[PDB]
Amino acid sequence: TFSLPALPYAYDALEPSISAQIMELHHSKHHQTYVTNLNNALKTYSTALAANDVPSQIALQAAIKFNGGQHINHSLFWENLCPASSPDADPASAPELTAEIAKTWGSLDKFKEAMGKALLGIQGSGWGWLVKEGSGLRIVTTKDGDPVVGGEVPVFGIDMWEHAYYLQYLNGKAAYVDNIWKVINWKTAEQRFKGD
Amino acid sequence: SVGTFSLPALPYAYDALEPSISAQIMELHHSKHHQTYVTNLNNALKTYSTALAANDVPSQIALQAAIKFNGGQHINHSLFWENLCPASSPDADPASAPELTAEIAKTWGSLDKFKEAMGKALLGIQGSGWGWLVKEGSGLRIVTTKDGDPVVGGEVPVFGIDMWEHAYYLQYLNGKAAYVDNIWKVINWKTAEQRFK
Amino acid sequence: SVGTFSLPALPYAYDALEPSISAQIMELHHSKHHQTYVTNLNNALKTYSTALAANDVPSQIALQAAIKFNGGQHINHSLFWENLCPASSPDADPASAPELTAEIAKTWGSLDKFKEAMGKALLGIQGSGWGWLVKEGSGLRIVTTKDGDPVVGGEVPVFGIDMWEHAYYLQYLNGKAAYVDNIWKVINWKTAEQRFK
Amino acid sequence: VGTFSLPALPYAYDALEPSISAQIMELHHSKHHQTYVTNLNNALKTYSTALAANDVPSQIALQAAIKFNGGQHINHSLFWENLCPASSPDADPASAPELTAEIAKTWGSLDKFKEAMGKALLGIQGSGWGWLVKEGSGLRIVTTKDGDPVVGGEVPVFGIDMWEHAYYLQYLNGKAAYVDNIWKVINWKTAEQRFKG
Ligand SMILES: [Mn+2]
Ligand SMILES: [Mn+2]
Ligand SMILES: [Mn+2]
Ligand SMILES: [Mn+2]
Repeated sequence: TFSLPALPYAYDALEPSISAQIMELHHSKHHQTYVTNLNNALKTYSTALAANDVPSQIALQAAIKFNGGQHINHSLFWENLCPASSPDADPASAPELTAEIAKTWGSLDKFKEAMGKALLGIQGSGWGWLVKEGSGLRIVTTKDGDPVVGGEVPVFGIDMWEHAYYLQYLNGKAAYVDNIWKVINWKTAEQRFKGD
Repeated sequence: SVGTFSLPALPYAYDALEPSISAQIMELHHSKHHQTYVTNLNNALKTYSTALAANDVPSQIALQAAIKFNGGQHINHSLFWENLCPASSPDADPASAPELTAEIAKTWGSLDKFKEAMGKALLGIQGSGWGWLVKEGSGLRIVTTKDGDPVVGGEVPVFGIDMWEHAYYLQYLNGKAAYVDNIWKVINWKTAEQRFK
Repeated sequence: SVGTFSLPALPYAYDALEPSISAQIMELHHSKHHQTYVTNLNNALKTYSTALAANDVPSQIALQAAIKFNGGQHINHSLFWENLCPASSPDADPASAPELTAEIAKTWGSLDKFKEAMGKALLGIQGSGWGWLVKEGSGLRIVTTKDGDPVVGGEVPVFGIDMWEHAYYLQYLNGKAAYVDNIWKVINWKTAEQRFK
Repeated sequence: VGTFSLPALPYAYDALEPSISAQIMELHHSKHHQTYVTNLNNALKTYSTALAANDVPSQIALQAAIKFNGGQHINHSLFWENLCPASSPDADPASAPELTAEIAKTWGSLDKFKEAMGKALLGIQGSGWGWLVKEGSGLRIVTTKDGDPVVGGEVPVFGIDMWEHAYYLQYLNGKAAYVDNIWKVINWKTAEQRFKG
């Protein structure tokens, strides 16, 4: 059975970038619901699979991809976030990653601008990702609850669903993107970039 | 002149839909979200005028997302304000839609059964989108559209409900089910009847 | 166990639908295309069984496209063969579907008007897909599905027409309008009536 | 507005045999591509009215026709130019020095590139195209669905049409044999000019 992962920090640890109210609702309400609906969908699909019930399996695909994708995405999200005062929020905790970032985009600032443009370009709900595809780095977006497709390894992701910022920033998603860089966990991003 | 759309005034004050929809949501939804759609729509249409005259198909294709999203949201929200009214108004009474409710009961069994089917479609939207009651010929149908897409050609919208998180989050938080439960009290059946007929 | 689907036999010989659909098309469509959908559906379902036992959600999501496409095409083509019959058969006469044709004329005005609306939807499909007459509750509706998608849950298919290019190209080349014109002669209205009822 | 024309082929209809039959080449160019050009012109002329009339619902409804027919006009125009007789020096991979160098740099070799491209081509569900594109300085294999053109930011180097009408008359359901034989008629000279300029 899948479970809601515990946060590595308190609900207010990401302030003033992300409010404590958003963090508590995002984790204890939104993410918690994805886990519940994922387990419910998988149990129903198990019956349809054994019964060779293809129509029911097709009907359950949306629930498994959405809730399974959001559970994957939010689990990554909490781990590539950290308090702004921690050394893990310093990009110097990611020597190899930032080196490849500067090789691909020119500089860290240029990468942040391109990432921000992709994040703000999402129409509706979705996520923005820095992913590793082969040996290079790439900025991709995913719609709704879709996870990153097979072949791209997520380095870090930023949730652009309105529930990720609306209570604090209202419709001003640009301010949310500008301020979220202060709480990006570059230690986790370096760990994912290197892999094993 | 191309790209001369404007933000339409609400048929009511910002607090007229309380307690179903808060004045804070109505003001932000209308004066910020809808206004931004109008602005981005006009700019996109003006750029398209140049690409169309120059027979620039690549530029025309690239501008389609902005026109469908901002033009659709301008269409959808303009319809939205008009199929909403204060809960104490006679237009909020389903008896203001004799022909519509008659077809609703013939199609779903009852108004309550239709409300249950509409609610499941609204709450079933993954991500951002709208839920609609549409007219196709003589029958009625419940459809959903994603993001800012408008209802496709051939189906005539009767009324719509915005399921974007900005439509309820400040008041209802993650409780979108409660938002749908309370929005039935402010549905303008008089407007829905006029569109149906 | 998991993944034990088989290719259903045709209700008629490969040349039984001529001159509407050629014997070469019928044999290739059934023994090659449909057989491939059945095989790839079984393989996808067996691979999913492995991913499910391993609690591998990413692998499960990756397999969804293969299951929907091959499972949908297996459902769609199985329906397709059943709503086709020789033009000289009594099942090919629209009088074999009294209740269906009555609702068709009530919804579109006449059978010819319905054929006009169905043909435009069929010819309007961009790329590969199907056109369907479906039952949604008590009403009738014309819908299209893309690639191998089946009709969504809630709509009951009455009959379908395959608009993939492989369904007509060998006989009609790019003239899909002639393909639609001639396929009405081999529609099995008896099966369509049974599905409607 | 909307005055596009069908481009003439650089060769006779039978010049690509035995890889692509003369019957396919004539139908593909004189029938399929010509219809894309015509329907692109019709959509652009209709859009001029909707644009001047500020008819956003009609403009959104016309987007599919403009992207589909405009994309297919772009795709097929590129297609004819990256095809040439197998006996031509342009069919030899040495005609694209800068291009073929990056191909071996990105995939390892030309054969490795053909294996990856073929899998992408055969993996398309329904109708679509497979492309080798240049993004910045690197190369990538991408696919486009139905009539979509290559996205902005990627420069098409050459494309292979995987619509069933591109091979069905000659290869039937064997799209794998179609991909295997089309490598003999790829015009690397045009692919080099697109890669550089
Ligand atoms: Mn979220
Ligand atoms: Mn809205
Ligand atoms: Mn078929
Ligand atoms: Mn083609």
